[PDB]
Amino acid sequence: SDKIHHNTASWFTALTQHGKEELRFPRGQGVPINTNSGPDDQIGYYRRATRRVRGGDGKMKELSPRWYFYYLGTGPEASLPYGANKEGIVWVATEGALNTPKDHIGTRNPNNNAATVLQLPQGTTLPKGFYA
Repeated sequence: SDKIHHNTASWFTALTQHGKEELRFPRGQGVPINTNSGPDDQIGYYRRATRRVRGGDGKMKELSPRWYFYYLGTGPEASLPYGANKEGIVWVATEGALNTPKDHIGTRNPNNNAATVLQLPQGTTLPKGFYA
């Protein structure tokens, strides 16, 4: 009830990390646009996922990391409190978001719903190697 004042999948498409800089955002930035949610809901984390696949040459390749957004209290780190330190997790919250789990939003079932394209408010800062 406190507000911030500065199978299963993400609801959104990923942000691909094309360079050496890791994902992070200035406080107050980074929550994807979602017209179906309200100001209380605007809080969560990005989680890094890195995939591997064998190339045409038969050698195992590692692809560029992909960062996926999950609302607070949902997803692989559903039990983590806002701001908790964990490798591959970076927290974001819009001013005025409610520090409560987003049970009413949950996660996407890819069998039933396509991902929403991840879009950020105009003017959001990104590290080098990221494009939204």
